[PDB]
Amino acid sequence: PAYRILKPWWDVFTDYISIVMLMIAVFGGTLQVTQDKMICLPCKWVTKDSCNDSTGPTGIKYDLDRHQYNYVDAVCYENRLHWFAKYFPYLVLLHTLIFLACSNFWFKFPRTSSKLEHFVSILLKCFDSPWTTRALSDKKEGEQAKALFEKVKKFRTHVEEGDIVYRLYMRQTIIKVIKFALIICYTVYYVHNIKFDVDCTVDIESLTGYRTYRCAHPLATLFKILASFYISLVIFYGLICMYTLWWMLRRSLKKYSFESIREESSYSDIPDVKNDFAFMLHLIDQYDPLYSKRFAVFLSEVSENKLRQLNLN
Amino acid sequence: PAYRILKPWWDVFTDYISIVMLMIAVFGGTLQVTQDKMICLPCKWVTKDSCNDSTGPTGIKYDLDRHQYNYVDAVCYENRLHWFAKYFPYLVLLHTLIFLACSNFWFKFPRTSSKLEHFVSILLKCFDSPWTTRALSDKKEGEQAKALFEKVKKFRTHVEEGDIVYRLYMRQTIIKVIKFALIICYTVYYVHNIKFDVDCTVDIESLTGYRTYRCAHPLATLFKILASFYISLVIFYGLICMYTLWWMLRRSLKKYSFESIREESSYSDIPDVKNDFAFMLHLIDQYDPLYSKRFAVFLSEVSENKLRQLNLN
Amino acid sequence: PAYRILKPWWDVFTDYISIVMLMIAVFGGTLQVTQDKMICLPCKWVTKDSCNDSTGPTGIKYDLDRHQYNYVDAVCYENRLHWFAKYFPYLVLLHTLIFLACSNFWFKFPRTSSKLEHFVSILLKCFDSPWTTRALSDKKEGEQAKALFEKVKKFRTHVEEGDIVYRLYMRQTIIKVIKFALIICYTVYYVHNIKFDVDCTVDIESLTGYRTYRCAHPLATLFKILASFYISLVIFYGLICMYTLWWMLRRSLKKYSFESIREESSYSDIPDVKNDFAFMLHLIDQYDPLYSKRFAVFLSEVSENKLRQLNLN
Amino acid sequence: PAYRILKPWWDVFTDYISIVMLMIAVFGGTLQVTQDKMICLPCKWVTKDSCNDSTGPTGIKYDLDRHQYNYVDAVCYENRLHWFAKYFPYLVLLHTLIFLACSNFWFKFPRTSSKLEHFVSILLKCFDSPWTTRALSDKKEGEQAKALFEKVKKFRTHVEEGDIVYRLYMRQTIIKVIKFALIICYTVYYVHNIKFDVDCTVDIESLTGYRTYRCAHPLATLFKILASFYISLVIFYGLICMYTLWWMLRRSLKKYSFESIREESSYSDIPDVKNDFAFMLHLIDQYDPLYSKRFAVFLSEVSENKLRQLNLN
Amino acid sequence: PAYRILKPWWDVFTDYISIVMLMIAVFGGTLQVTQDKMICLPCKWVTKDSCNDSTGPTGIKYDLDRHQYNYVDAVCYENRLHWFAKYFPYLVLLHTLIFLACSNFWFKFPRTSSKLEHFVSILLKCFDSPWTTRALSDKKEGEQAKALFEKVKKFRTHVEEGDIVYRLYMRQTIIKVIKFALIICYTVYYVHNIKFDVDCTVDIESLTGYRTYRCAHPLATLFKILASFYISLVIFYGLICMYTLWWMLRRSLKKYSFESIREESSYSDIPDVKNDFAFMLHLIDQYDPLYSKRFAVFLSEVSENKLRQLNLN
Amino acid sequence: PAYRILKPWWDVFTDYISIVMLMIAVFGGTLQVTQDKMICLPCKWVTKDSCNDSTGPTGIKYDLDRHQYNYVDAVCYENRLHWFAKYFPYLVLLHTLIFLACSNFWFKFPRTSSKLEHFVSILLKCFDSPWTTRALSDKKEGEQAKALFEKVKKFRTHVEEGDIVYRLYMRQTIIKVIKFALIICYTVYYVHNIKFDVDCTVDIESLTGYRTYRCAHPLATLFKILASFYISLVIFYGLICMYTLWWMLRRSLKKYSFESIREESSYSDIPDVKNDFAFMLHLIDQYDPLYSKRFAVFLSEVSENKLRQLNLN
Ligand SMILES: CCCC[C@@]1(C2CCCC2)Cc2cc(OCCCCCCC(=O)O)c(Cl)c(Cl)c2C1=O
Repeated sequence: PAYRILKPWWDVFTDYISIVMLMIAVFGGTLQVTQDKMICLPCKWVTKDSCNDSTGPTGIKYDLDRHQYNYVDAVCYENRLHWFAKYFPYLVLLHTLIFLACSNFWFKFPRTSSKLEHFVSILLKCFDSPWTTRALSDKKEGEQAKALFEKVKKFRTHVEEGDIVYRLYMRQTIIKVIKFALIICYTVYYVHNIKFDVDCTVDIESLTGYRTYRCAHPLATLFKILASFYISLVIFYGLICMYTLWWMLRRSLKKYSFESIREESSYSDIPDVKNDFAFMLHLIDQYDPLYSKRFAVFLSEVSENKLRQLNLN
Repeated sequence: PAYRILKPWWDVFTDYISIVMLMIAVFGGTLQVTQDKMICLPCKWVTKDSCNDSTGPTGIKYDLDRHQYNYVDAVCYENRLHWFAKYFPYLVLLHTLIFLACSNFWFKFPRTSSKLEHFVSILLKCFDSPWTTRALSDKKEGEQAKALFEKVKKFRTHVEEGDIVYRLYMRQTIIKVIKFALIICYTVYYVHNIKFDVDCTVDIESLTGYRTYRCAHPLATLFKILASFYISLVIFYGLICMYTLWWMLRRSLKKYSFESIREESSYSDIPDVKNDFAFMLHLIDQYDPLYSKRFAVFLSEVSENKLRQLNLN
Repeated sequence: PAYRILKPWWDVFTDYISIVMLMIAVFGGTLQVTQDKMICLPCKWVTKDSCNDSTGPTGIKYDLDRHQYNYVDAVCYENRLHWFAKYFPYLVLLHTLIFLACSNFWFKFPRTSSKLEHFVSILLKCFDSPWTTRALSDKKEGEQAKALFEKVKKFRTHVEEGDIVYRLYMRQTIIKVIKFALIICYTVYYVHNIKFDVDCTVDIESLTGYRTYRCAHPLATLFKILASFYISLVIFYGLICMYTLWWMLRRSLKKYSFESIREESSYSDIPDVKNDFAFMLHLIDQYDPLYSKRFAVFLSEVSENKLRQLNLN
Repeated sequence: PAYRILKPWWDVFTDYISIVMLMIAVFGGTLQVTQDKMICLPCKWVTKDSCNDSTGPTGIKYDLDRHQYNYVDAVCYENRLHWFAKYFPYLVLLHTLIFLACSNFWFKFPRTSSKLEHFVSILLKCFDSPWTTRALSDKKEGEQAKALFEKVKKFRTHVEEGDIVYRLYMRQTIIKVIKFALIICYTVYYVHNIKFDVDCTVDIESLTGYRTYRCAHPLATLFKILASFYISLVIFYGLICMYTLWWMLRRSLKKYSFESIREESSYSDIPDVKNDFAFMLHLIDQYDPLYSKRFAVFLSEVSENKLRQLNLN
Repeated sequence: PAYRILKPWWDVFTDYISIVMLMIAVFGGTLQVTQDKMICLPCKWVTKDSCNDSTGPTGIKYDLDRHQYNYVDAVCYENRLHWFAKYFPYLVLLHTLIFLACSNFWFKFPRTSSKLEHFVSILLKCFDSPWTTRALSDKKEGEQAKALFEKVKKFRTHVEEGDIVYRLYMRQTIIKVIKFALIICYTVYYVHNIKFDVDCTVDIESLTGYRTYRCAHPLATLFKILASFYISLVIFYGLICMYTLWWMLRRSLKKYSFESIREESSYSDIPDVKNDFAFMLHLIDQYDPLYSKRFAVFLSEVSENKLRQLNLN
Repeated sequence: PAYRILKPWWDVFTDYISIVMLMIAVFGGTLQVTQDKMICLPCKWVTKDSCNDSTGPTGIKYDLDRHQYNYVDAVCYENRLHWFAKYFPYLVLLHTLIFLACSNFWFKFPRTSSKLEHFVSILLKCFDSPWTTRALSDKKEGEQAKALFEKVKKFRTHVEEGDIVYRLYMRQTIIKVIKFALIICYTVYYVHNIKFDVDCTVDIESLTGYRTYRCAHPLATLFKILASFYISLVIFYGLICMYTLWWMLRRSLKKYSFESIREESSYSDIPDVKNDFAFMLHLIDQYDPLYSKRFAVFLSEVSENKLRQLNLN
């Protein structure tokens, strides 16, 4: 629904890179389903499995009908063609689905989804209160504010015991970084293996007569373009993931230094949050600090004290 | 709607695995209806009903036009090819539909659908009531709270007599486990029977002249890849099903023990729910214990006393 | 809308069986319009207008180019092939459409659709009314309660004189049963006429030279698979329809015995319903008896009294 | 908008017949675009521009390569095939579009759309008022009641001068019947020009060498099936239209006799609507008579007097 | 939204005609992408750039394989085929997109979209206020009415100074008329230059061996049908546009004649709107005069004085 | 949502040009993947690696089968065909995606998205309140009037510090202008390369026997048409971007003088906005100046004082 408030800028660029990855994966997949044939001809003069390259010119007659051209095309396409040419779109579709599942497992797991839903509910109610204006700058509104005070205190006593959300959000980015590393380790190593002019030697003499054939796989340049684009796009994804991993392993997100807002607002009775709530408060501060600024007045003892004083008067 | 509360975490992994099942099923189906052909050539020298493997090289002339090549391709495609190589996408699509119907029959059945809707409505209303904050730690909401109290008192007697929800959720998982057992029983046995080389001896000499042929089914490798992926993914599905069946036969879900709320909430008078409401309370406890914690205040005669002296005074 | 209460489980299983029959119909139709060809070859030796079946092997030369292969393919495909092999997907799509029309004509015909929507509206309002709590356990709410009383009395005086809903729901299921009988009557008789090998004798000697041909129909096995699947699915559909017809002609749904509820609710002055209102009373009791549970108090004259002296006092 | 209440039952069957017409039109269209081929062979021996039909058998060699077979297929497909075979899907699609435009121009025209919207709004407000039950069987309800009375007296004077809706819905049905007459006049006359066997005598000897050819249009049987289905289905359409035309020129919908409501409601003072409002009230009665019955209270002068008495006391 | 108020009847027929123009455009486009080929044969005997046209008959042998028929087909398709046969669907797609852009630039331009949105909002608020029923024929209603009065006066002071909507609607309709003139000027001139048979002479003897050719373009009849249909449809479009241009240049739409409603409402104090607002009131009068009747009381000085008297008393 | 008010007219024309660009890009892409063919023929009598062009006419025989023709087509399609003839649709799709990203990045970045949405929300709320018209021409209305005064003061204190929105929306246009310069710089330089006639000398005699081939790219004319259309569309896009860049560097949008509204309304105690607030207020003044004028009252301290006087009274 309105879960955009728990997404930083590095989780949106990820969400669009993982969309264009799906785009190129589907495009390569449908193109490989559509054509992906390889045209093969036999060499007459051959030495050490290499073609010898030895009035008016006339055509060379091989004396083959079409159907055993199709057979040798299928055989040399299956056997002597490197597998990375054949199944590259089906690899990258799997990789981008694993990336999407790893990105959205944090939302879809219920043990943290409930906590996130309750958190966004109480922050929406805290943001849509009128009495924070008086707290920062009638009896029914005061008791309504007291009800918000009690439910915010209940949330604070509830969620500050666990570590599951922070642990899950650590374990998502660490395996994203590992997957990026593995992708870069094999894909650029095998990307040279696709090319156009390819030989084959498939040992079928009893069916055609020739021993060695020279083939021409014609989608190779386009597949090379798509693979290079995929390499650059995965590089960008990995730089984003490495940056956010460094940020989260350096900035010590477990506790929130809340004193800076309270010093200027002169509300000294608001302490630091212990764990698993200060992390989400950091993450919404990464959206904007105004939401965390409006949350001080719903956890300050002087603020409940003026609330009950106004209710008594 | 708001039925996502009733679905545990293992019912979401299942619901996404059963989606990618249908994805690979429709992919195999569209590939098979698009091409699924096979190219056959005859062997001139026959030994043991096989191919004997017996100045420049020249082609071998069979003296066959294209159309009887098409005929022998069709005959060797039907008579000498295993049925698992042809109808595997339709088979896995059928099994995917069986799993989906098994998972949603417990919802669309009306006798349990009515009880589930009633249960989720009273949990939403009890979760939205503000009297829980006063009970754990104006008057007109007191009498509507009394109305909710009477509604819960009616519902508790109304659903105590049943067992249908627990029976259906037992039966659905046990037949899902049986379906897993059969699927892994036959698929891994028959998966070896698809291969790129197939020899056919279809006994048509009056139409072509040759007796034995030698073919090349070009999609065998891709179908083997899809089948192995399907087997591993079914293995994940069945591991989840065996885990949830073990949990059901282990934790004794028929009755509920309620003292873990009452001991720390200081409400000495609370009952223990008997059956078919205890199971649903377990099902929402798997989501979170907070909903069961806020449901305790609507079940105590001392809370009835608090409301009665509250709205009298 | 919210007419889904009026559908029992036997009218939801039917609704998915219709969907899956439409799915197999459109799949067979798109496959048949895609290829559905038939490869044909002539036989060089003829006995009883059929193929006689009479150093190394060599091919047989027929001396026919491609175009007069295609001509004889078309001629043998039209003149000497059973019509059930060609128009089976169109036939089953037509049957699925007429089953859907027989399902939804009851809901789209206005002279009963108006009665159904009025009925479901007043049952929703009567079930959601707050006076049922005190009925089963102020003053202006009493005025809306007696407005509900008067509109229920108006509905009872109006719709009881009809018979059209019961008449239509007779005449829909009975013709569904007749159509099942017809489908099972012809389909299992004509299903054995599809096969892979077919011999056409078409008497075209001035265009090719040969007289009798032999043909292969590669789609025969898959069409037989789909046909057997459709036969089994129709048998299950007709079992559902015969069960609901047996129940409906057994229990004699014209009048309701309302005496069961007043035995425990101690409201002896609640009468029986004559006709064409007890029908949907049964039809909503099949959903759940709670809606008829919370409807007795809105038609009884002692409840009229209880509201009347409540407003008086 | 809310125009579903304005459509009688004879415009419900029409709206689905017009959908199945469009679906068979688009099926024929995709057929005729996708393949719609013709296969042609020459006759060596001719007798008055007709084929004379004159050890082992051998083929007949025509000495024609494939591309001048394609040429003679093109020329014999255009010059010697009837136009009803080629453009029948486009004809039926055009007629379906004209039927839809004819049946919805009555709604899309603004000069009557405004009147229909105002009419359905005031009947919704007449149906929503609780004062009707009080009139048939405390002061603010009288205020909105008298507002509704005054706006009904405004509407009745506003819409009584026109004659536009009745005239347009004359013209709609009468041109629908006329188009029925034309369709059945020409389609069953031209349906016999589609046939599997077609003979062309084009006399292009300078490019092939032969004079006459004997062709085979392969989709003729399926096109004949579709055409016969279309004829029967548009016959059903025309019988529906003729029935509603006869109904509308029999029942004399210009004026509304309205005695049947006042005789059972005891309201001796009510008038008869003159024109152009009587027809629409007949139409909503044809939906159901309840809305026409409930409209008597907002026009009777004694009802106005009772409302004025309740507003004064 | 509900912006159908601001579109007259001549701007809805225009919209539907634009939709069917785009439909035939995309149909012709996908047809021309899918096949659009042409079959060409050489003429063995030539006289003045034309074919000389000179036991049993035998075929003519050209000794040309299929691929150099494909070459001559491509060459004679590019050079000696008229371009209007080639790019007519793309031309008509461009024309219908230009027509849609011209029809919606008036709405999407914000400098007029603001005025249209404010005008339609004010007219709807004037329609929905219940004080109009009192005005044409207790203090909160008067305050709401006087707030509406002052905002109507401020809106009148606002929009009377500009003149941009009328001028943009001028510049819209006049370019629509000029574009129609251009389309009809060139399309009927070039429509005669598509035909089935066409003679090409491309001077390639070093590759094929012949000089001139005879060709056949199989889509010519369908393209001519679509072109004639488009010309008739564009004629209808231009008749509609010239009619509305004549009406709008004849009625002098800048200033309103508001006397004919004040003389029957007996509100003698009402001013005539000068420009750019009276044109909008003319446009709403083209929908219905009821909105003009209800808008009279929200500008009358005696209506303001009656409201002041009601507020004071 | 409500961001359409806050987008000038030069971001709607751009937003439609950048969907026409995507439409022609996807059309070119699907055409190129569908056909991707070019027909090549060998030249016998050659000079300087070019085709020298050195009873009745007869065809020229090359003694080549079809599969060698396919091979030489593939080779001359890869090597001697320019890359701009092949990857132009993918290039223009990439440029379209870059333009769309530069269009929507200023929305999707959260650090400015928060400011933009908060600004548009408070503008909508200030436009919604009726007290503005009273100020520019019941104490509870003053209470939320003072609440909106306070939160507008908080907004003015908050957003006026930074410059990020102005910096981003300047950077986006300057890089769009740079991208325009690059595209126009290279596309018109490379557009001359595509043509129907292309020669190739690929040095493969061991496989065919010939050395030079003359070819024909049958889609070069349509690709040239699409390229010229794209160049014109790019030119119009760049003119729009040059206009908005000149507008930015000419109006000096950093501060906003507020003199006109205070001069016409005699509210002399109004301030001048410093930065990052004047920019967005300019950008909605481009929509209409009335939204800026209705915000004048809420910044006015004499309006604050007169509200204080009304609250005192
Ligand atoms: C007039 C003399 C005929 C002799 C010929 C030789 C070929 C080897 C032995 C003789 C030439 C030829 C061309 C054909 O079309 C071109 C090759 C296949 C493309 C079909 C398109 C598709 O892929 O659908 C076909 Cl089909 C045949 Cl059968 C034959 C022959 O028979």
